[PDB]
Amino acid sequence: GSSGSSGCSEVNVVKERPKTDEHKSYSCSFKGCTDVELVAVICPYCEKNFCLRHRHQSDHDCEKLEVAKPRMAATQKLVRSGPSSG
Ligand SMILES: [Zn+2]
Ligand SMILES: [Zn+2]
Repeated sequence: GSSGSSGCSEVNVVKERPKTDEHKSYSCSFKGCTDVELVAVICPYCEKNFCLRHRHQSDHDCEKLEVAKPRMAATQKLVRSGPSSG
C-alpha cells in the first residue's frame, strides 16, 4: 500500500470526575428518618433542615414547640440484677 495523512496536536487535561446525577440533596434532621430532597426545608423555629414529610414543626418534633415528650427517662431500680447465692 501507499498512503499518508497529516493532522495531530497535543493535549493535557486532568481526568474528568465521576459526574453525579443529583445536584444537591439535604438529609432530614428528624430522629428516625433517612429521606432527602433537592431543596433544603429549614424550620424558622429550630433552624434545622427536614423533609417535606417532616417539614412541619410538630411533625419533626420541633424542640422549640411548647410540647415536651410524652415519655420520661427510665428511672427504675433494676430487678433481678446481681450474683445469686445457692
Ligand atoms: Zn423526615
Ligand atoms: Zn422546628
